[PDB]
Amino acid sequence: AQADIALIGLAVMGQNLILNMNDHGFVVCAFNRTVSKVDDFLANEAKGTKVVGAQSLKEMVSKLKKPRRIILLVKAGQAVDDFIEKLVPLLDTGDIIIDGGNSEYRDTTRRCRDLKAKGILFVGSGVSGGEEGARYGPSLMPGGNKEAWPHIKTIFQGIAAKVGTGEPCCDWVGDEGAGHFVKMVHNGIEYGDMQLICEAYHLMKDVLGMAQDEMAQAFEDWNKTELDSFLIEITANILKFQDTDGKHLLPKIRDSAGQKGTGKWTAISALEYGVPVTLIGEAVFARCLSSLKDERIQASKKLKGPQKFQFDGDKKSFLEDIRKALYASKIISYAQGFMLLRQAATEFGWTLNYGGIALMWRGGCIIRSVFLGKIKDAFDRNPELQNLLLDDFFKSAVENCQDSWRRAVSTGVQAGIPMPCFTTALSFYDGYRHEMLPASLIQAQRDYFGAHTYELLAKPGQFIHTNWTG
Amino acid sequence: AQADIALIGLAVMGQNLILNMNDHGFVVCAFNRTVSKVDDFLANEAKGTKVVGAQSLKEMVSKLKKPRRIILLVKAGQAVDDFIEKLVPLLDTGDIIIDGGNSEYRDTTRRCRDLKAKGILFVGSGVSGGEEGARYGPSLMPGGNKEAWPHIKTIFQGIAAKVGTGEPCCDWVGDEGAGHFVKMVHNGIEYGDMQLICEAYHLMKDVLGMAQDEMAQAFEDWNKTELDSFLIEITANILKFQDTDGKHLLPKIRDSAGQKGTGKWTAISALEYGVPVTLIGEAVFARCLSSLKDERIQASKKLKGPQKFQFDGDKKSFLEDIRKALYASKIISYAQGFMLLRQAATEFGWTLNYGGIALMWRGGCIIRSVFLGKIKDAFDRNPELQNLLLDDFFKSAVENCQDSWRRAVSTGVQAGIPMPCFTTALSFYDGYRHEMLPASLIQAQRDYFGAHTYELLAKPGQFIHTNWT
Repeated sequence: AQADIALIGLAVMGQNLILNMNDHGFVVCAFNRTVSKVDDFLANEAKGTKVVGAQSLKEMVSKLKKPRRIILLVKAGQAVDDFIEKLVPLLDTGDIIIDGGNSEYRDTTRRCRDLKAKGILFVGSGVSGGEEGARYGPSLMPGGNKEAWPHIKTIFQGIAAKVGTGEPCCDWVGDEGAGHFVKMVHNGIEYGDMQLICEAYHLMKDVLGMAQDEMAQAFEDWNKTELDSFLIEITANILKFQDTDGKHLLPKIRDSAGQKGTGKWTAISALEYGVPVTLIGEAVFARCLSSLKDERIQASKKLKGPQKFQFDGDKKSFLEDIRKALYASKIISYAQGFMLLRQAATEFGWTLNYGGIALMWRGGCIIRSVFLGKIKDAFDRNPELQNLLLDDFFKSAVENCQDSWRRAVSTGVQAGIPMPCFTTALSFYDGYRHEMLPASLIQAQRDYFGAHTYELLAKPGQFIHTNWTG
Repeated sequence: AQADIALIGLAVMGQNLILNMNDHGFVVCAFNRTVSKVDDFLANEAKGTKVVGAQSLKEMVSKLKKPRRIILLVKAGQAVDDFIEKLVPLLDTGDIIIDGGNSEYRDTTRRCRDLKAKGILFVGSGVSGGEEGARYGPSLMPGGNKEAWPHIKTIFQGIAAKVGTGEPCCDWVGDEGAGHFVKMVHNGIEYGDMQLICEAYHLMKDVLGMAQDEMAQAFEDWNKTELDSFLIEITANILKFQDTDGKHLLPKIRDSAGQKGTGKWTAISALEYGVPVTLIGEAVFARCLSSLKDERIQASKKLKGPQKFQFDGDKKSFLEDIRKALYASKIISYAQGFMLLRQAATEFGWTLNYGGIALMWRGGCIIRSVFLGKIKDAFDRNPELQNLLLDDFFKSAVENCQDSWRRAVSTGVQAGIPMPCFTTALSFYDGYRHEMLPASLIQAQRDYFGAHTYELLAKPGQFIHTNWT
């Protein structure tokens, strides 16, 4: 037994994780369902490394120092269950199987319980960062059986992305594949930040009438305040990018985004669990509206916008209201995301590391930002915060931004500028802060025509029915 | 050979349908799993009429004129499938099983195909109208196997509600539980119309400071214009309703909106097939946000909103702006709903008559309104209408309501009034009308941080990557 860990699945993702562990001094045993990729991978990108290979599962298991640690990077679905069924008879009680693919969390939970009964430690881990991330420092979100954490903590944290304060972007998420659920919520939050930036870029282009490189300079200055993020860095670089001829390239790009993007499952999980994750759903619906390019071309010729509009104020003042509205809406988005994480932890009985979860998103992911570090700090003070809109940093940040927040929303509404995420974040904030909501009228209606009963504000849990008619 | 139809499930919903068919000259065979309630139904609710009954499944099937027709109104889920397995051996090839409950359309599709192989005609029909409408004229949305339509056509349209033109609010909608998908979308739109009224009710109460009886009359006067609807009618009656202690009943009711499923199922279906049904999604999330009552009580104590605001306008001229915002948002809501209906017809291969669906909703159901009649004209003028906004009646109504729409949304934003459906309906319209959206940036980002590809305006179909680094 001379190899520390093994990895099944010799794809660009699996290869980079193996080379990453090799660059940190770990002997990795490579393997693939088609053994032909083993000797192929060992004589190219692994030529001259400590990486060893195996042509059978029994050989691979026999070359690992106990407790044996297997990383699965195969396609999510039946392929993962096939390798598990083929590994269980070969493993001893206490061995570790790690699924690093984009597996559905309900499957990871099922595999975690079934393998715990057989004495095998199963871990479902989320890996974000693409190929370049998996090569030098990916974001790892492990979860499942904490008994396997003391063994994989050394290798995972070593190869994980470094955040800047020395800590690794890899900690224990929770039990029964909570990391794959965290990986899902991570995908939905990505849709919000990107769409939120697009709404801000829309305001600068149609209300302030700015030029491309002038908008890129605004984002570069916006990337020096509270909005430090990789999505804003690339946004400024995209706006300033000049094609073959001096003209810019972005106005030449088609106006259609993805339609079957993975971010919708975050909003579907919100509807399944009854959590008001409104901003993520608007970002998903916004991309689907973009795919209707031909309908929007014909609609622009027939449907008209707001008449007699003119911007009276200050171009340089409105450029600071858009920023604070973009920052306040982003706070509402992450507040809803942790509400979905909280409800899932309650439904299954998980104990999530909300502070560490924000750290794992802060390095290697696309949504990485120092703003995520402030979420980590907020979850370092109470680790019981039922809502990010209930802590000092976020509560104060809205109090300064909300005045310019409503100014950007009101101006964009009268200007005819689509801001679905700006408005739904402001609508959710006003709704969440109201002790009394008009939903009592909804209950009165459902009881009126459907006799769906209702409760009294002072006597909960007791459902009564009113005649209403006679 | 004595009874025309059989109905299993002796609840107030099923009982009213039996008496509905019995008050129309049809001999209905009532049955229930707990047969004790069968004899009870024949001795009280059906005291002195031609309503018959059965004590078992064998006795029930023996009374049905061929082709035998059984209506199922049991609990959604396994209870429907259990009775199906209990009924298929007792039936002959050509008999009809009708599922009148709020069953999910994928299930109804499964029952239709599995019974298609066993020579059984399955009909998944939607029944809307509550209980009062279930006895005098409900909205029936029969779908599944059209081979069973000629035999159930006469009975369904007989008890269904009829509009001022004489046409029935019941016609064949499509194949493989297409009607249950129509019923699911129907309830999703109901979520929107109810939430839209609440956003208008909140603006009257917290911006104009109106009174309960004042807002009640305001909805009653609104009910005489373009917003003539049943939900507006009952909203005015509820606001006027006084309790036995003299006070109004509504402010005593807690603000926690429940839901039985068809709301989220509509928004989930929209996300799956990529249809921007935003307003319905916001209405469902609004009920979820209201269910967090105790969490909002603590949030109100710690979170501050806008305080430097007072309405210095005309309380009469702004009340009209709330009306146009409601009418325009209701147009965008129904536009999103039919987009979901047209995508389902594409995904599954159904032949849905969108003008007919509006007719089936033009009477009996909960979202019934004269506004749904104008939608029928929209599809009668063009049955292949790609969008409800592309119609003259609705593009002109949105144009006439646009200024008051934005004026009320802007005022509510400054006031701190939650308007999730008004705001999402306006943001969708401003987006749907723009030829150029910021989505060119959201896709240029993916090509930047990843190996993803983008298109260009002058070359649709070719995917490019740029060395941005």
